[PDB]
Amino acid sequence: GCTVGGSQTEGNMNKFGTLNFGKTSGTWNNVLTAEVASAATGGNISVTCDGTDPVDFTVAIDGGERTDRTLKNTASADVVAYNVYRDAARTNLYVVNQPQQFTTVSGQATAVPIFGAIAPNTGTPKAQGDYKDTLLVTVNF
Amino acid sequence: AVTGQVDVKLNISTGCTVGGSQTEGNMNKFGTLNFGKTSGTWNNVLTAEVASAATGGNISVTCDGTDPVDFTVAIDGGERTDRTLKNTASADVVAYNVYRDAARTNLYVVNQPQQFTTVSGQATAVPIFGAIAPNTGTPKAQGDYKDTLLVTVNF
Amino acid sequence: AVTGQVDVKLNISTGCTVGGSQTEGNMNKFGTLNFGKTSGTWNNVLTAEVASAATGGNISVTCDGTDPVDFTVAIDGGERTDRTLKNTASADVVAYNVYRDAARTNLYVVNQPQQFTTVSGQATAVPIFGAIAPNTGTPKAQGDYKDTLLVTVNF
Amino acid sequence: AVTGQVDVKLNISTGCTVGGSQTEGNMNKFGTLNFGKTSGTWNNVLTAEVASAATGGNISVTCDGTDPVDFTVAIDGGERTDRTLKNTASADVVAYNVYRDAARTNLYVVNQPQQFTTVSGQATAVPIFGAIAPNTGTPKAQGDYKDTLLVTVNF
Amino acid sequence: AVTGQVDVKLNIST
Amino acid sequence: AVTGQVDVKLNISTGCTVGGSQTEGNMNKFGTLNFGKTSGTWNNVLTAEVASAATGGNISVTCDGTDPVDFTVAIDGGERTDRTLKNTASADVVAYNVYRDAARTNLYVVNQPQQFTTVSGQATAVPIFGAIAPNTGTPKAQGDYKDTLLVTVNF
Repeated sequence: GCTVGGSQTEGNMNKFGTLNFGKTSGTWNNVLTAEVASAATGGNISVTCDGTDPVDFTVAIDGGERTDRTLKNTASADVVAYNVYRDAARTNLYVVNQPQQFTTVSGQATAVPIFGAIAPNTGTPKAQGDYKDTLLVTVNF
Repeated sequence: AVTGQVDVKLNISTGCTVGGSQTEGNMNKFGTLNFGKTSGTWNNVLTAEVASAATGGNISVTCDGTDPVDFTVAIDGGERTDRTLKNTASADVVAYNVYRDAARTNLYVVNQPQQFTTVSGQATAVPIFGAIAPNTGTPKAQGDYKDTLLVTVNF
Repeated sequence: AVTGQVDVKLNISTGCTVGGSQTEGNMNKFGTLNFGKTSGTWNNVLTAEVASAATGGNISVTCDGTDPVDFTVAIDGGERTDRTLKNTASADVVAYNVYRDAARTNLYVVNQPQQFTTVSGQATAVPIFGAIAPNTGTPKAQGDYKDTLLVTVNF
Repeated sequence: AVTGQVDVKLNISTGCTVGGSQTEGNMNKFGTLNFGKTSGTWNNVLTAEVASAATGGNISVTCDGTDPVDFTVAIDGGERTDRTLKNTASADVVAYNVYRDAARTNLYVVNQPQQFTTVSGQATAVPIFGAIAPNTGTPKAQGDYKDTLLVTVNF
Repeated sequence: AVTGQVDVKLNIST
Repeated sequence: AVTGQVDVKLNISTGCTVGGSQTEGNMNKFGTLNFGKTSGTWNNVLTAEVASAATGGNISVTCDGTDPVDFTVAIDGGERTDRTLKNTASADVVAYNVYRDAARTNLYVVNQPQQFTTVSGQATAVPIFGAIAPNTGTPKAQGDYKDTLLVTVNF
């Protein structure tokens, strides 16, 4: 089989990382954008396979806690819509419950870029506080 | 089947915003580092400044607050991670670098938060000064050389 | 975390080069505008020409090609953006200006492309004529006054 | 002529708000402490709870934030500063007191910040429990007795 | 600082 | 050259003095009108009392003599003359007003001598009750809003 590096075992569930957009004001005009930071090292999730022939493994991310990729305020019911892309230019979207293909060769670790992106909110100012979500990334074969 | 969790976070409270950018699809287009036209072998250091895509001048970062805020600026190594422009057709490369000060001394080191200050009711400019070494050895092939540096304004 | 893109470009095909410069580290040292020595209050307009750092004469821009290319020359406003030389120790300032013609008439307006012509097999000189107004009011403090004008040969 | 300065301040950032009040002109009407009707000499402790002017129930203070906020509540001594209701026509007085807990034990001491907690997405109630001592001595004159306690929700 | 009023009342009659 | 005269006068005989102030340089610092912290949009009327800079309580004006003197109190319109607090960095304004009585009714009209009484061997307090209208329209920018009302105790 193939194994995923960069994760830490949170109890009995693999903690892959954090998508930290940082701090922001009620109404942001710029697209807020941050990359996943692996919980084990701090860098990108490094998936390596165990073998000699290049294995083709897939990566699938789900829709978050509420299934529509929205971060929720810890106290109030305000939501913040977001999305995770695979490429650096926010074009190749990790479609909900879809196996975005990936390659991996022997004696090498391939990185899984989970690039976050949030649309410019120039309408209503969301309430103050911390917004969260827990995307379940599914490395499957 | 290795299923794992990715905690997503955002602290909506009091943040800083970057002006001079245009939203290219879902990615902020900050600007262009246009060195201009050049011959195969140039003896003078080719040098140009970033031109914001929104206004044409320098990127103007302003912070949405009253008290001074210390924000950082980090630029990455380009498409290939070694600050080289690549010819659109051939595989020729053109090494370059981005500096912060007008005298090409304070280099924006790869993946490093070059510090910055921002004050009450003001927009601070982010000088991204480009610079290319004098190539007096081999003439690079004709055509257009490009690169996409990702500038990372982070707090 | 506001991450953005900066497109870098360079068109290697057929360009123009500036002679008379020396590479100071990674910044082209074009020359010096040396007005010379002076007293606290001078009645005569102090006037000197740029001396290229490489040869000592005028900056000689030559283009690389066969058809006469039309290149432009732009000079900025100096370190403080208002063409003032500053004393190395004190805060005294000395206002000046750079003109293009020998009679101090055609001023190199701040951030403006003063046009220029250049033919094949020839080097055209870039006259940067300095000029300082007669100070017959207050005697500026003793010492050395400096400024670093950035000359921008662009196409 | 003694002219002096009074600095006015307001920190607009992330505050707490009090619900259950109605704006009486330019002063927040929080509620009513209605003991009801009574005879000249009452043997039982007359006791009633505050009724918010907006809803009729208890004052509901909610904080506009996510993390828990510790806000304080202070009540003053009434119109005459000794918690006495005064007859509208005559000069008779009726001493009373406001407590915080249901058993009339935790007294809202005059000009004191009785602490309070408020949590995520919730409105905390401010129990202002009134209590009057048994008057078995002199019968106070007939009519209506009133007082206006100023409740001070401060941070 | 949200200062507010609480009208206190008592009808001594019967 | 328009030279003119300004007669200066002072009647040292039997005057009245204002307590609770601290001499800020050569200007009497009377106190602070601290509304406290607040969110962008507040529904409750924000309300706070002046706190003397010397003691922390109310300004205590006492007169020097044996017969009860009638002194007046006048407050001006603030820095911009329309009783608006201004954000230290941005240009946002917060309209407010100062009243004399506890129920926000008797307004200290701009540049008006609100009358006051004072007896011998006693200090009378000057209640400067602040009040801000409920802003339920636009959320003012984050930061600190300030104003300096000049209180004018005159005879």
